[PDB]
Amino acid sequence: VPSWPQILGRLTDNRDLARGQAAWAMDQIMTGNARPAQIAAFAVAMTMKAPTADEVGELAGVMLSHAHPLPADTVPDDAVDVVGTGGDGVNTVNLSTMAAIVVAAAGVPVVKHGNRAASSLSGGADTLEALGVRIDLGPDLVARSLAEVGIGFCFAPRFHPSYRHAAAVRREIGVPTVFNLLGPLTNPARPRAGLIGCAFADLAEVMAGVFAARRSSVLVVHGDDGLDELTTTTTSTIWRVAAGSVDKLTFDPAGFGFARAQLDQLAGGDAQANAAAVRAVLGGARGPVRDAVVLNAAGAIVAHAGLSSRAEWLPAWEEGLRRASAAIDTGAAEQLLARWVRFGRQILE
Amino acid sequence: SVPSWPQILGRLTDNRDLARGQAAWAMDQIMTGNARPAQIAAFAVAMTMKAPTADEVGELAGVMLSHAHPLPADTVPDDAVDVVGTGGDGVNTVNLSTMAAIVVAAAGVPVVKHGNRAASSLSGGADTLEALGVRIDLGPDLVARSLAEVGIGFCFAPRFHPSYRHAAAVRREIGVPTVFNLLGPLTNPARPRAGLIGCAFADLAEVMAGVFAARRSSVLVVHGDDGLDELTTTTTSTIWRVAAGSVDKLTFDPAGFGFARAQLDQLAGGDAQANAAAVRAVLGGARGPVRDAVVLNAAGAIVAHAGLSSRAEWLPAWEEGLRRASAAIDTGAAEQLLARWVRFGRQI
Ligand SMILES: O=P(O)(O)OC[C@H]1O[C@H](OP(=O)(O)OP(=O)(O)O)[C@H](O)[C@@H]1O
Ligand SMILES: O=P(O)(O)OC[C@H]1O[C@H](OP(=O)(O)OP(=O)(O)O)[C@H](O)[C@@H]1O
Ligand SMILES: Nc1cccc(F)c1C(=O)O
Ligand SMILES: Nc1cccc(F)c1C(=O)O
Ligand SMILES: Nc1cccc(F)c1C(=O)O
Ligand SMILES: Nc1cccc(F)c1C(=O)O
Ligand SMILES: [Mg+2]
Ligand SMILES: [Mg+2]
Ligand SMILES: [Mg+2]
Ligand SMILES: [Mg+2]
Repeated sequence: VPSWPQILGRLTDNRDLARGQAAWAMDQIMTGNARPAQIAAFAVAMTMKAPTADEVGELAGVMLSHAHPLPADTVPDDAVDVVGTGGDGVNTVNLSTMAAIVVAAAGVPVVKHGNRAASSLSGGADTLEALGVRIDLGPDLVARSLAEVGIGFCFAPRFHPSYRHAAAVRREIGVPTVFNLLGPLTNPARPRAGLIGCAFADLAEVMAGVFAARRSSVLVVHGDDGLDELTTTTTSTIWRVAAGSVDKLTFDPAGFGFARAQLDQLAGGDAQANAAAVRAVLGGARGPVRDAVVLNAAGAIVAHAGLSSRAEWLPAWEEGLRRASAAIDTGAAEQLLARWVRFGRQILE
Repeated sequence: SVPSWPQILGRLTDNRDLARGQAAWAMDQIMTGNARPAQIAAFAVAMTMKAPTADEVGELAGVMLSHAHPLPADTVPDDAVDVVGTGGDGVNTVNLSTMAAIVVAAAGVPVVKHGNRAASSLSGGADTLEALGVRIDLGPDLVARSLAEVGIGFCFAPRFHPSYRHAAAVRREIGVPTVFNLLGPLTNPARPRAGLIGCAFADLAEVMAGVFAARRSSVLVVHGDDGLDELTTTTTSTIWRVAAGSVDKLTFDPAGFGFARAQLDQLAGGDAQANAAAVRAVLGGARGPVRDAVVLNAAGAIVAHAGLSSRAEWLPAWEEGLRRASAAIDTGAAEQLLARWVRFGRQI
């Protein structure tokens, strides 16, 4: 007999839910049957109890069942995502977006999930728009983009219309909850690999567990400086997901020859400013922004390799970094962005 | 800084006590209709799971009182008493507080009871009073008249706390008990200085006591060790005795006064008509477990009242309370007082 008092009562007692209860809650939420107060109570109670991977897996699985899918046979078997929770409160250039472009230019199909900024000045989606990339595409056109360009972008509001009740509650309460994990977990193209950033150190393990239950090849990452990206300012924590199991590691880019950068060297601005930062890096400019992009691109490439994993860790990273650097320095990344802008401009005719 | 929902909710979800004034800010937003239902719910739940402090709950109740309809000046005696609990004990008993309150008034102590309809039980104190023919819908002036002419008044919470309607609605939508469930007993709009106050939630009783301590009330905050938000007859109770700005926690055992141990099912209630029939039976002199529980709680309230003009010590105060409560039933005074109260309400 599932109900709000039962489920909320269990969470406020600090108990894990019974199997199916989180799914019931998410069903209510996604059908418009949960009142805002119920949505908010659930989000908060789940957060303070401390969600489990099974619970979050139920939320994401129900959410995905309401999402628009891409057409059959349009997503390569080895597609990767590069995306994080956001919410790190540091306001950097768009590292996941830049890395995605480089990764795609290295020959790895990228189907990227994303959204506008929530607290930062310019999110991935905003910066893409400033670059001339069409972010508003439906399933058929993202699929075509992936085939013709090597990359596609699923704009979350376009693909998850039924999440609008939850999204509004998220904005009303302001505080991060378990719902902040759902974007990265609900890419509607379901790529099987990814580099997934998590701003909340205490939730990164749960997100890893959800990918492990899917048998995805993923690195869930949290910079030890608070970034929802692999950082160059210090070490990072990586939850490596492979063969359905999770493995926690401390990662140090110094071991690959990266100098320690400062956070302000990665600082972003508005969409225009961040668009110019993308153009600078793809044009081959050296410096801390390139270093961070290359590092994160390599991470995604390593996750992709893990789909066919012989893959010793250190060699995988070495080849990842080399591939990312070549993708920029051959001009391929700059050319890929231009091809992507061109594709969007062809849609009119 | 400037207060905001993200700041306050963030602090609670980080498991931190709020800064002084933050709970009051939140409660004022809620009471003025400025908070969204999602914000109200997040706050209620986050405060509950953090574990609210006495200072925070005092801010909530104090803000809530500032928006209530007061009784007119000089109409509540200095030594008026309340008998009321959080409810939510999940046992669905007869209306023990309400019966006790009638008995207490009939013993000659002024009573101004705060109450409400049932939330999760079949018949709450207001429902039962209504079924008895007592008027539950009176405003400030007529409650004051009831108190002067009958020696008892009932403040119906929705009538005295209109601005609580947004919080009340959220409470009903989410169902789960929260810190808001403490607020009824803490916000009697007549502000009596004594009380027997039941708490269904063992972990929060102390918090409720802390709030009363900062008011210089004389209050017994009680939790039956079987879970009742009343002094129980089935086992011991925990009492947080509040007076002179301090709290004296103790374990209470009515077997020390010769009460036989009862079973919870012997105190079981029903619908409004059934619970009204139980009131009439007790007030008519019927002996048994229900009477015993009524007499115990009535004495408890009389003890709280004695703690105002505090001549008497704990034990003798209890012995006198039990005598007065028993006598109020056996001499017909309680039955007579209820008839008088019903009469008052019908004379407009
Ligand atoms: O405003 P915030 O809550 O801080 O979030 C900043 C951005 O990070 C996330 O995207 P993603 O990782 O795709 O973009 P990036 O290129 O900015 O890393 C999120 O969807 C936002 O676009
Ligand atoms: O439905 P529940 O949430 O369980 O609450 C039952 C009753 O308990 C409280 O009252 P009070 O102590 O005034 O009344 P009673 O003890 O006479 O029932 C509350 O105002 C309800 O009327
Ligand atoms: N912000 C959102 C993210 C994913 C899906 C959505 F419908 C929204 C939204 O409605 O704003
Ligand atoms: N942070 C996100 C990443 C991918 C998709 C999304 F909807 C979001 C989001 O939090 O809005
Ligand atoms: N249920 C209530 C309790 C106290 C004050 C109120 F306004 C209500 C209500 O609106 O239902
Ligand atoms: N439980 C209560 C006690 C006194 C006044 C009230 F409004 C309530 C209530 O919870 O509604
Ligand atoms: Mg990112
Ligand atoms: Mg980031
Ligand atoms: Mg009671
Ligand atoms: Mg009770």
